[PDB]
Amino acid sequence: ITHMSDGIIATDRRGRIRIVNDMALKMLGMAKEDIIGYYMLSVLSLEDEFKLEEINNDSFLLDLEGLIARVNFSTIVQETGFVTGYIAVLHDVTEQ
Ligand SMILES: [Zn+2]
Repeated sequence: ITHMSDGIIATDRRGRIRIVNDMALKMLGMAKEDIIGYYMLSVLSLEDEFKLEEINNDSFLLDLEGLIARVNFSTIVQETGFVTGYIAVLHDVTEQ
């Protein structure tokens, strides 16, 4: 489940970030101009212990000062079945 206060990142099929909201920028402590175009998993420092193909029901703890945040992933799929992209949802751990 997603909330209004969550960070959101969306990518193309190759995992490059195309959309990121201001809350995600706040949580990551980055500027948009330094995020767009780059690989999501790399931006999140999950580069090794995870890859796109594998996106699962599990939430994960993200290193962030700042916070920790918990993140869950999903795929963007067409009717043809084809995965056209990916979404990360970043939750403040003290959400509630
Ligand atoms: Zn949330």
